[PDB]
Amino acid sequence: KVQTDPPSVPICDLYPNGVFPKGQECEYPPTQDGRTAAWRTTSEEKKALDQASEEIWNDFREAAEAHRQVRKYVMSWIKPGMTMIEICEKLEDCSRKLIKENGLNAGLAFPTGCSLNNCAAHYTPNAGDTTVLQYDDICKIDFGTHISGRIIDCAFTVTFNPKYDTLLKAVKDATNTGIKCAGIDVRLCDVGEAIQEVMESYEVEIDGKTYQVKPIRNLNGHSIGQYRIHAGKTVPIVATRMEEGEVYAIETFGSTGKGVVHDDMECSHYMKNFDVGHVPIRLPRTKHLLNVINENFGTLAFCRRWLDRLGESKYLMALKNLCDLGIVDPYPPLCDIKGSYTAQFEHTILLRPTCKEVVSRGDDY
Ligand SMILES: CC(C)Oc1cc(N2CCNCC2)ccc1-c1c(C(N)=O)[nH]c2cc(F)c(Cl)cc12
Ligand SMILES: [Mn+2]
Ligand SMILES: [Mn+2]
Repeated sequence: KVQTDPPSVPICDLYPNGVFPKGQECEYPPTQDGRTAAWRTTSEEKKALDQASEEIWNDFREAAEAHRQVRKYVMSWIKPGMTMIEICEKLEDCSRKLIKENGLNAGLAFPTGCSLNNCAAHYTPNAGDTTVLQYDDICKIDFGTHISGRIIDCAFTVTFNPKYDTLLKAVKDATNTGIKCAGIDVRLCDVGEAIQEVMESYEVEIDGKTYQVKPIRNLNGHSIGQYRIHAGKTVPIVATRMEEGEVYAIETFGSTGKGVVHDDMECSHYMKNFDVGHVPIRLPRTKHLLNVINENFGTLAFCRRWLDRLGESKYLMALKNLCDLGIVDPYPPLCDIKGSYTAQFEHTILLRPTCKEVVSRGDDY
């Protein structure tokens, strides 16, 4: 079976034997005295440990292949004039089809981020949002797919005006640097230090004004767990080590502002607190909403549009109650200072026993 234009054929139909394309495979970086970790590629113990988890790597690969094909389609049509709603809906429709959405077993890991300009992350339009993408907008397209809770967290930046070209190059270079420096036993702060050094080596000129690119210091890479976008380990931009079999989202954000984000605009993103156990609720609308969240999202993220599409209404008080109780957490848009510009690049990497796999790498980024 071959992929259509626009893509509509599910990834598992293009690979009937259920063996999915590998991402970019890298030898681990050498240590401090220059002693390589190349031995991992040829170690018989490492190869058996790697094959024991083949089903897992395979679920990430299917999810990454859906991500590559969805984002390639998005890049062909994304244009100024389109509303943010139209963009998110058109992307998500393709995403659901290619991942072959099936409850909590296959689907969308989190809402389509499409944060604009000074806003770096966690903006997706709510119903009634009339925001239209502009020619001068710098749009961060951040969307996730998953197979059995093996999440692909991968993002890029869309622009139409070439004035942002050197800002995108800085961030792409800083993300690629973090990915190169990542490895088994590598300290998280060393990855962060390498990211910062490359990011700050760039100076950009946008509309007659110059800036030394700043990494957003409170927006960081992170470990990924099953049905858990952020598994608790962070890649900080400045003791904890990356470990074998761990999965990371290596993301960087460059800014012309303060290089610090703050909560701004109305909330659209939400996610159940991963650690919260069963909570008995009698309040009818609050009980019903939590049952909708548990059935459709579990510990995966969602947005208000995803509640609207399920036929839910008059849920705002019910959602505020879940947030007040600490069952669900709101994740509002994260914005740098007014008038600033932010860019982002992100990949998902598998720290396999034999090698580092940039599973979401494409021919695009
Ligand atoms: C930038 C911060 C605010 O992001 C997070 C922090 C936590 N924290 C849990 C509590 N402990 C601190 C970390 C958990 C998840 C995310 C997150 C990410 C991600 N980091 O890439 N992407 C997301 C997509 C979404 F739709 C939603 Cl709702 C949440 C996320
Ligand atoms: Mn992301
Ligand atoms: Mn992330």
